[PDB]
Amino acid sequence: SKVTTVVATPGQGPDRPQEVSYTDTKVIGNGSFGVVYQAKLCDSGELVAIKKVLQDKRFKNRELQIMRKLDHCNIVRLRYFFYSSGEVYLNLVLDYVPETVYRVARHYSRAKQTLPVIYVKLYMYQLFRSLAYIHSFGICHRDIKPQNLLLDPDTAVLKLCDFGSAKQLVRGEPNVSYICSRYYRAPELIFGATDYTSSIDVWSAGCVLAELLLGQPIFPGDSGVDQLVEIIKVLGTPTREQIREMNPNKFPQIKAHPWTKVFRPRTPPEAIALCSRLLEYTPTARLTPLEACAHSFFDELRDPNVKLPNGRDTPALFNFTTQELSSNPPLATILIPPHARIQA
Ligand SMILES: Cc1cc(C2=NC(=O)N=C(c3ccccc3)C2)ccc1O
Repeated sequence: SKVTTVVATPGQGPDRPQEVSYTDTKVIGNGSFGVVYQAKLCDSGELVAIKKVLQDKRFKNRELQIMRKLDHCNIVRLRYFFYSSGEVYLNLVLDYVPETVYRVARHYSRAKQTLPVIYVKLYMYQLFRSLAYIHSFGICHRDIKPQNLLLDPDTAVLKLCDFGSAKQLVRGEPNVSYICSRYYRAPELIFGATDYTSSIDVWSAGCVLAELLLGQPIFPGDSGVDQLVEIIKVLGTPTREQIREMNPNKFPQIKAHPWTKVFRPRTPPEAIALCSRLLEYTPTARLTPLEACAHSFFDELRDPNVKLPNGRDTPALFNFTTQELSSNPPLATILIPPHARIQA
């Protein structure tokens, strides 16, 4: 059948051009940005995703610059990239990953069931690890939502993706406030703040968690006004102090709504506590990605005996690097459990 052979630049290694052949090119996503194809590498027979985007010669592609410097087991890896036509197109060859949290959470949803807590723990933890990692380089995803969380059903491994909105956030510089999707935007973004920090990613992550527990989005609405009301129903009315810290220079005064009332009965208290600590009005009061990994809701993953429902072992969860722990090294004493310290 058809066989394409291109010369590509490795994702991270030194610029030693590679010859890459692949066939079976079917489409797997469309969007303002461009297209994403699934393809099968001729040699190894491995599947890959190729993300074709328009290359605006005027500048260097920011998605590319950010992806080239990332290397983490919970982030889709960029293998090689190459330019071409279809009038200049940039093509990113990334690892192929079967499902997405969006799809998975949906199969349980239109079946009146919820994703087994053990999976919520595994997936949420890996998301937080990936955030702790990119945040250490000063990079903010800015579009954390279920659809950008890829999953391998079998291994229970999660990989963050879509860095098309990602950006190095330098304190003092302003950034557009129209990033991030409907249900997952942090309050300060809705209020149009221009000086937001990486915490917006934590708020998004919090919405993902809450969603996996509830079986539906926690803060829906077709408009900002509607989303704010849903937020206020749960967190209550923001004191002026908080409205201030969200920055932007007047709503149905409602009070504290105990989060246990929010989740199904039987929801673990720890899950509820972790939410309350992520979904906070004041951006600086939210846990950091690393602090979240060390939260008690994840203690079960730190148990020597824990196994996946299908009997296999849990993925690599403690191979932390100094880079990852840099936001707060002392945490390592919790993030890396004893049995992970046994030498032999
Ligand atoms: C299956 C798979 C998908 C992706 C996507 N990356 C992206 O930036 N954007 C994606 C997208 C898909 C549909 C519509 C819009 C964006 C998909 C990366 C690696 C993979 O292994």
